[PDB]
Amino acid sequence: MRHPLVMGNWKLNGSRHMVHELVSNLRKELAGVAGCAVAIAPPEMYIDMAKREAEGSHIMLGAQNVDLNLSGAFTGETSAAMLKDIGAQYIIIGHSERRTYHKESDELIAKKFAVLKEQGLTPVLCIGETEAENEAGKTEEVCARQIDAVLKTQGAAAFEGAVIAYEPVWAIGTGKSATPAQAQAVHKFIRDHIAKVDANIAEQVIIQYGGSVNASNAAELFAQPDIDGALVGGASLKADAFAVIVKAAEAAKQ
Amino acid sequence: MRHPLVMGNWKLNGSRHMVHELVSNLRKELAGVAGCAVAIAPPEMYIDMAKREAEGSHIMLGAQNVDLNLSGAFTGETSAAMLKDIGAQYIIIGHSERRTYHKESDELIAKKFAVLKEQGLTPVLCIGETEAENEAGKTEEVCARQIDAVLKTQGAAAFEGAVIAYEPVWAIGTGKSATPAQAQAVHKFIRDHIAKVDANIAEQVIIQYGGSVNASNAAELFAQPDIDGALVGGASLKADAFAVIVKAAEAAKQ
Repeated sequence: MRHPLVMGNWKLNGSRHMVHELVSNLRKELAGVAGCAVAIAPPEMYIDMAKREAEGSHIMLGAQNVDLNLSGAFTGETSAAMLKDIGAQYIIIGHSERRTYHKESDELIAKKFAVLKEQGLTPVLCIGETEAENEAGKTEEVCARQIDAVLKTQGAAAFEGAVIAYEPVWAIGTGKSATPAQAQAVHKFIRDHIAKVDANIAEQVIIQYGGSVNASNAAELFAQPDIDGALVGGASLKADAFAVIVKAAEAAKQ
Repeated sequence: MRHPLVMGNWKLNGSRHMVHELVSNLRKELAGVAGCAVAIAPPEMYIDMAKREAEGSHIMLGAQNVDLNLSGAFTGETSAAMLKDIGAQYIIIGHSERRTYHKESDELIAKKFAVLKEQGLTPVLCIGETEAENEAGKTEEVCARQIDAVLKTQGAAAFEGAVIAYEPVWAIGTGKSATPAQAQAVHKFIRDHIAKVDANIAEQVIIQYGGSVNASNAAELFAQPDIDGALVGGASLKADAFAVIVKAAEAAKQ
């Protein structure tokens, strides 16, 4: 029932030249793709440009973060109202890089979620456990805590039209691997957790895998019933590699 | 000897419609200005649009913040390389709103200053004391410390072509305001502080007043010898008001 979504998180990579080349190449590589939705999140200053270059394609826009205010005396902040105005749809919040580097709390990320829903934007809520948490067997505990920050304060209806990306931080560039079976176990837990509150809402949430995915990984991952796509890091900077993942998602969901 | 600079810090205010209207109005209101440089800092997502709207005018672009990395796996950050690529020149760092709301340290801001210099961008270094600091008589100690973060790590040569903006934070929302005499005493102190290290650099640094500046009070402030312009808040959102401030600077320094 769930239409897959593959989203490219460019992280801190981009330039006028790069945006033109990558978006152009993405359109070409994604020709004929109909069975998987596609979004990209360039650095904020390139969203407008990327949106322009994406005309004629099915590539949707997004962003890498948002702050809490819509307007006012908040020098250097990002407004959900302005993201909407410039045409970004899918807004990444709570990425592990921000939770760690910028000490973003569960409570803060939940507030970001609320402002996005209020504006009618799509949160891509990133959740996931550390090396120590995984080793301690606290995967489920951590994921539930990070989800509950929204679910307990905003209700199950907050997740209508929302996306969750599970990041196995313990497995990302660490020497440790996470299997499709292991990913499916977590995705299943996440959906079940929401279902305890509202089964209908749980059934429609898009749960993306945010761990390492490549051409060797994609088909086995996307065959899993509770994995609805992928939030892609480094591979999103190469049109061919990114399109391989998109096409694998399309093929797996048939 | 110093050519004034009036810069508009739009803060968290903007939309595509607003950018078009405001920049168009700015172009018209400022078309006959010769004796004052002008920069604007829209929200990050609108820099590209504003730069394109300003083409043909003397309105220079800027931004409200920058982070430390040029590229890499830093979701949601702002790159100095990208700010340059998109056409921003004048980069506000250490604004009181960011020192307070986002806990940015003196040391972090000095690091931002260094990254900007390496990219050939112009830092607009914001400094200023709080209500508690001002009441404790620590105006000079605080300004000196905030400047010293750069001065004692990068030398006076770092301030070549750079801009300082003094914000009396104690005057924000307190129902209080600095007189031109008070503002001038602080600007004179800042310049003398740099002159202790390099007198020639001190004489060429643009020191902007960053407290409340409007069409009404601009003339009296710009009559002061060590006030080289203004970092303007709310009045930067209305072209007519902003133009009065620019012209007052031109007239005062003519």
